[PDB]
Amino acid sequence: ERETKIFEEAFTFSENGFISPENLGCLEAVVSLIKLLKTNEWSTVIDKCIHICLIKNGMDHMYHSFDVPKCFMGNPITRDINWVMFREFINSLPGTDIPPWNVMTENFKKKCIALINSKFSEFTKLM
Repeated sequence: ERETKIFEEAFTFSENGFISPENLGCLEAVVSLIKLLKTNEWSTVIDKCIHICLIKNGMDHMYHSFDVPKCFMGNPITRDINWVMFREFINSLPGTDIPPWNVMTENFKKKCIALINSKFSEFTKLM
């Protein structure tokens, strides 16, 4: 209860709440991203914590119905990952300042941007 209330207010990313369809849309890309890349310790901590939070609020089926959204594919069957738009999504992610999730969120964002470099706002209003 205590640490989940802290983590829900740490990943609001919107105005309505942690249960709104816009926040559930923007969390979907982060859960897809975490598993969509190399299994990091910070990435799997963020994944398990979002999973615990969606179990608590009664949205576990909506967690297990996650995939990449339609605003990151080029074709439905041809699984293509629009990395430039995804980098714009991660770069425009309003990560909060409250400890201890600000440091972890910032390091998560840095290693995701760094790993997509090593391979080579409007988003939440859309989804």
